[PDB]
Amino acid sequence: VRLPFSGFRLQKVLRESARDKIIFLHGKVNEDAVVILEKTPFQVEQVAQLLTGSPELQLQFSNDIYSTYHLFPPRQLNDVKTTVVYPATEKHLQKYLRQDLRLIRETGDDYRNITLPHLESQSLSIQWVYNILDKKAEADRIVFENPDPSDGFVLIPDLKWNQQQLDDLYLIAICHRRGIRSLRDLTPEHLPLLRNILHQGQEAILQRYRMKGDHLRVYLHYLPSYYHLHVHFTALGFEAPGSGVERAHLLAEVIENLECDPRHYQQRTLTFALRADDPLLKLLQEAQQ
Amino acid sequence: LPFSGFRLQKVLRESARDKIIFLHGKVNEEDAVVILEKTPFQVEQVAQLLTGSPELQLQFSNDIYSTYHLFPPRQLNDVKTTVVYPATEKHLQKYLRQDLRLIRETGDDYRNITLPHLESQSLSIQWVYNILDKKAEADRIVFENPDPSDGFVLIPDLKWNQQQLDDLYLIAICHRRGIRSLRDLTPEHLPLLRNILHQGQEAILQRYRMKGDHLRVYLHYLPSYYHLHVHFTALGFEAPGSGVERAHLLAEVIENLECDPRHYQQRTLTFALRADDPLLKLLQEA
Ligand SMILES: Nc1nc(N)c2c(OCC3CCN(Cc4cccc(Cl)c4Cl)CC3)cccc2n1
Repeated sequence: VRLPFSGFRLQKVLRESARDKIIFLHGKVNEDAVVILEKTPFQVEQVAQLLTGSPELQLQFSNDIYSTYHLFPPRQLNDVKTTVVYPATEKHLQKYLRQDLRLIRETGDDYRNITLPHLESQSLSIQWVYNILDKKAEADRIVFENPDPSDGFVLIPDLKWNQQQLDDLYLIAICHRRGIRSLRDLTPEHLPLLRNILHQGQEAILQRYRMKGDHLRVYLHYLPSYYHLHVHFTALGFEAPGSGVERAHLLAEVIENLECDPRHYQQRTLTFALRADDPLLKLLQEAQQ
Repeated sequence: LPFSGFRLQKVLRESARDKIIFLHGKVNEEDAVVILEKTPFQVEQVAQLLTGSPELQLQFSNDIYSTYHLFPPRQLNDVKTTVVYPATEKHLQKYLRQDLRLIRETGDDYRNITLPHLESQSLSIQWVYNILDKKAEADRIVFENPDPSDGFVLIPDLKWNQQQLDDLYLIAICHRRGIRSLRDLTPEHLPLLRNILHQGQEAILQRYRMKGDHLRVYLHYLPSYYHLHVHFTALGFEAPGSGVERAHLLAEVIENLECDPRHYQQRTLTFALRADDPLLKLLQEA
């Protein structure tokens, strides 16, 4: 009947997805509440009966054999799944919050003059990466390894993939070689490594999980989440966060770019998104005005 | 509706993630496809509802967590409904759920396998020509450069109900005829591509107040229809075919052509095909 509090005043949309028809709202009450609203899937019988029984339809437009409408269905199709977290702690607000993103186009020179110095101004640990590579941690999770210290890598499932089905298959290849921070460091010297990751990684997944290479999206992030070269292997059906064109770069194309254009990744402009509160965004914007 | 008496033949496709359903029905007893999609939330109106007397049913509760059924007022329950009628067999197969496989098409694969296979088909883009010729949707045009060679029409895509900016989605359709896809692009088309990118973004800034750094602007390969068009989408929208395996950023298409005139004839392109697509077999064979 009633929500477990009084007087909802919106502070912030923590996250919204128009694709998934879901929104996460931070509201002030009286104290903090999170309310999550999600539209519901259609039930076939409910739609089929609506379409034969006086539906309230209103034209947005038509063109040839196509027409689009606003439909206002009866109550049974209008359920909205509503999840209330109250009181919400700062941890709740942080787990749901996603910053709005802005696109930047970074020239080779912007990288050299602005981005790289900004990265060098930070002290970020990747010791967790080295512990895996050195077999001190997570050795039991490695699915495949090419042990070569120059051209080798380990393949490990993503932590959030429960390995309970192939629909959301997701593994990460991490190279043994140290000091390759991102796409920007890649030269023809790295072709053997990159080929190994692509071919051996796909083969390992075929053997272990019986998933063929043409069912795999294999790509790198730019900007990456940590600055030691790593490659994502996801089921093609799994539209994983970070597989968008504004972040993802297909390993096969990275290889072919290096093969025909050796300085590609030092010379060409790369496009990525930054959180609107990221100080790097302001630096690149200031440098580009 | 453009017909009477929808009799369900088949659920062609459904998604619980996207809250969408595709139905094949018999009408006027003719085939029709009807597509129903739940709409994005109206944030301020939802917040207004929550602070009032929303109609709720408690499904379960455990200390700080509770789950409800909310039944909003009529104005918040809009379902975007798209009708394809009369629907051909191509339409019925197109919307059928199907498994996708990736393929890497070399420049020679395209010329010797894909293009002949395309050229062999007879596909209608009458809706596209109706927009360009002002026979349909003329009132909906957001921006036009009418130059027959380097010009285009910018128009909200069918996908977008225009009711919120979170899923902002327009298409630029070039006036020039016979540019089928990426594969046809050469430096000849650079003025057109530049016009689309810069005039398209300026139009969106003026109309919607959305800056270029809030947009993801890209082409599809393979395209769903073979007349060059560009997708202008909110960066925050997980937009159709915006994945790396389909989307090509317009700015990069332009720069690729500037660096290598034959880029899109010579280079290998990667894209997904449906398992039941005969092109997939033809390419795998070759
Ligand atoms: N303004 C405007 N925009 C448009 N896009 C129009 C329009 O677009 C038809 C395509 C038809 C196919 N697919 C994509 C598609 C292909 C295959 C399977 C699926 Cl599941 C889908 Cl989703 C989007 C729509 C038609 C008529 C008028 C239009 N008018």
